[PDB]
Amino acid sequence: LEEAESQVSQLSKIKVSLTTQLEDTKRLADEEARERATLLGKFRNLEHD
Amino acid sequence: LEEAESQVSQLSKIKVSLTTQLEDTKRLADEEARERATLLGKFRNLEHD
Repeated sequence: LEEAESQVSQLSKIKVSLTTQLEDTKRLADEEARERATLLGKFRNLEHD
Repeated sequence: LEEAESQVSQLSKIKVSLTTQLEDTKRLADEEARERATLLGKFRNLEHD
């Protein structure tokens, strides 16, 4: 029971460390998806005229 | 200890889940950024003529 909570107490950082690391890369993918619509939007008209 | 062996398996499948997810979304973050450079590539190409 002591070795289990010592297995918990180091894992408890790992859960917190990854849920921040995910959203940092996720907001990178979120802002980039907000970017590529405008730039390709600036492409599809500019190839036309 | 029954709380432990329930929970020490519970978050353990969360980690082996999310260590794949940090591989996938970052690979998108390796992709959609370098696709943006190519879309920036033809755009700065198509201004030149």
